[PDB]
Amino acid sequence: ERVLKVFHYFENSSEPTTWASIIRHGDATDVRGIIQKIVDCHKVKNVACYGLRLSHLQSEEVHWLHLDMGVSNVREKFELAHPPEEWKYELRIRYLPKGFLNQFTEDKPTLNFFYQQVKNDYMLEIADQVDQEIALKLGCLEIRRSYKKSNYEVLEKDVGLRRFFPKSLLDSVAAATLAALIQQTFRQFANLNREESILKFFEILSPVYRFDKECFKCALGSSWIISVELAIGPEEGISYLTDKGANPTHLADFNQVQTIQYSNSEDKDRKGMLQLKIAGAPEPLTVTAPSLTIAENMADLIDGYCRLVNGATQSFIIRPDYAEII
Repeated sequence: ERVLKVFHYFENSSEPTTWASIIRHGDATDVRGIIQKIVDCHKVKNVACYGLRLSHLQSEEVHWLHLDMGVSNVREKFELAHPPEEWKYELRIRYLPKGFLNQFTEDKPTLNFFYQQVKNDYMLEIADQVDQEIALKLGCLEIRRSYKKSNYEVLEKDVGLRRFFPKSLLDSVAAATLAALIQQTFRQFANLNREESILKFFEILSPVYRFDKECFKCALGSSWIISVELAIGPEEGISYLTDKGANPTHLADFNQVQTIQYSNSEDKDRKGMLQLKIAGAPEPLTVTAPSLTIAENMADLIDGYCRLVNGATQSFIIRPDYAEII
């Protein structure tokens, strides 16, 4: 047999970075299998929001693995390129329900998985470059949820304030001001249960960090190709941004998607074509991605919402078994 290490975001009260699961598969087991086996352990309801992303520790390229793919195969293919240690597999939420948050409230593990997941990308992307008042509050919402000076001393010596706050904040604020700041911030969130916390966490982040969509610089049209930035998400579905400051312009709700079809661009250039039949409209929507990988990642993303919006486990892509947890 063969084994696979999968990182995820289910809180197992250890070090945040090292939450993973180790699961055995076979020549037959697919991606849908692996994912499910994991989400079942944690009694997840919103099963269809999870996807499996393969990131290369050495570079930026990410490959989102489609559900009906063989683990042995996909695993094999990428090992011809690079050795097993250089790759990393992570379970993530990628396909958000129309009213996701409100919906996650009824599925705790997924609420928390999403909380941990986002918070992580936050500490990794915008924490250091956003308003102090925003950093504070967020940081404090973690401590609050996760849990006099006789308590603050333990935070810096024994716990480490770096876990909750960006070092851009920590070196720009004196220790006493922060102790004072916390108490007063932590004050107004002082009667919010873990749930109201988490929500409040997002309430505060969303107007500054966009985590309810994914954007893709790519081009539209078939005969006259125009460069844009697609915006796939649950509110807008499929849209293009004029200014990042202006709201996205709509193109299609996922329920209109009839088929998703992808190839390379017919020439030496390895740009990626992605063509979608959309109900009611005559001419298909033709996306040209910088590369086939970027195309795969969009097709995946789009397909995911269709499987979600409609209740179907089967895929919209036109295309030319035992998992054990240990």
